[PDB]
Amino acid sequence: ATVSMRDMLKAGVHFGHQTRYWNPKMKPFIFGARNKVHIINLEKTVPMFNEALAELNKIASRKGKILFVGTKRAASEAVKDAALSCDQFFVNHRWLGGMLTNWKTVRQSIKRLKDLETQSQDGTFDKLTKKEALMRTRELEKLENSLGGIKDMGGLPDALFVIDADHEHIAIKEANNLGIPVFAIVDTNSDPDGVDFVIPGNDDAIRAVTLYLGAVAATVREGRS
RNA sequence: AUGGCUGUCGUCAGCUCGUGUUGUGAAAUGUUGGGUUAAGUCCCGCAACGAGCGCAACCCUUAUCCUUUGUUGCCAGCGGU
Repeated sequence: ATVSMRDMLKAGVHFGHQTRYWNPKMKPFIFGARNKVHIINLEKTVPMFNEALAELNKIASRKGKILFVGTKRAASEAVKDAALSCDQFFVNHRWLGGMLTNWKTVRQSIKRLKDLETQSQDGTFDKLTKKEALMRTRELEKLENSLGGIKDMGGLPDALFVIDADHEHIAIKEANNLGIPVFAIVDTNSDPDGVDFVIPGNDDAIRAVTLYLGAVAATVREGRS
C-alpha cells in the first residue's frame, strides 16, 4: 500500500521541528513556517518514497535480510509488530554500540542467548536453587530485551530501515562502513548524510510511523513471492 | 649478573585484554555518570560489546540441632556402695 497523500496529510506526517531546532542540510525538503515550525514539502517525499520502496523491494526480491531500527520509546512495540508480521528483524531497544562492525563478538553473546532460551524452553532452570535460577531469568530476559528479534540473523543484513536519523545515527554510522544500504525517515531535526535513500518528513507521531512501517511491510511480503 | 623464597604498599579494590569506535598521534572509550556496597558489589543508563587476574563463594574452626558409634569415654534411670 504505497500511500500518496490521503492518510499522509491526516496523521500529521508533514510536521517537523522548531525553526530554532532545524538542521541546515534540510533546506530542499522544506515548505512552511506554521507558528515557527518547519513543514516538509511532500512533493519530493512520495516519489522519493516509491523509489526507496522500489529498491527495498529489489533487496527483498533476492531474499535480503531486512533489519528495522525503531529504538525510541514511541516506536518501540510499533516497529516490533510491524516486523514479526513481515518475518523480518528489528532493533527496538537501545542500539549496542558496535553491533555490526563488532559482529565478531556480539555473535558469541547471541549464541549464549539461544542456549539460555533452551533451559527455559523445556524448563531445566529448576535443577539448581530458586534464587540462582532467578539470576538466569534476569540475564536471559534482559538479553532478549536487547537482541530479541535479531537472534536469527546469521550475519550482516542488507536493508537497514531506521527511524530518527539524528537519535539513531550510531546504527547509520555502522551501516556506512559495511557498504550496507540504509533507509531512513529523516526529520528536519536530523541529518541526511550517512543515509543514501533518505525520506523527508515527520517521525514523531505514533500514527505517522504506522504509515511508514505499514507500507514497507508490504514491499517485503510481496518480494518474497 | 640470577632462580627459588620472603617483606611492604595492602587483604587497599583495584589492574588489564580481545574486538569495535574516536583522534595524525601518545592514548582514550570499556573501567565515566545516577544510586548502592565491606568490595569497578550490584542495578539502571551509556559507543560500547564481551572476557581475564582480583571482591565474594568454594576451604578449616567456632556457634544450634540431627544420624551413626559407645573404648581407656559417659552416669541419667535401676542394684550393690
